[PDB]
Amino acid sequence: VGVPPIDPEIQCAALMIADIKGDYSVLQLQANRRAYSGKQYDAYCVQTYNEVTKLYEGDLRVTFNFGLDCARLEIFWDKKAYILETSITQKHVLKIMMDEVSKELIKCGMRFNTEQVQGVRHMVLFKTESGFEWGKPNIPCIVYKNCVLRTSLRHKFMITIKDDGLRAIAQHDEDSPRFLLAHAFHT
Repeated sequence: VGVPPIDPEIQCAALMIADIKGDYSVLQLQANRRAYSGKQYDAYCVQTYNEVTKLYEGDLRVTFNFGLDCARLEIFWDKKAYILETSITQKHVLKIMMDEVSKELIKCGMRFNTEQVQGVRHMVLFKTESGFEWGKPNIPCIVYKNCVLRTSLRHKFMITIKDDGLRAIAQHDEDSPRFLLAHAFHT
């Protein structure tokens, strides 16, 4: 029958199937649908690394592909502002994308704009104790600014197996960058 879609264990179930059943079908399906990762940099955007400040300089545009859902990140260096557009609504994929964008911003020399409010009338990206969720928060929490949920943003791969079958790395072709396809080290 396959696997029902539930975010924190889809990849774990795929890896189990591929490991003990022997067919790498569900891993391929996961890679096709919701597993691309990586950092797609714009060809026209060139960054210069400054050794004095240990930070990159120059306009940068990164698209974070996560399968059917993609995250578009635009950074305005002149105004020291960023625009984050994504279609990810699930929990831990959103957490991973937030971590990646935070690391990119740290490398670029800025941080996320966080505002503590007791309620937002519109849909904003807010962080709770259970993680990151999209909606209207009526509870005093932390809301990340410059976050827009764009629903309009919505194959063969090879997999290398490590840790005796606990983590998986996939890529489009032989020259494609390596990204962590799946791993069972969840909670």
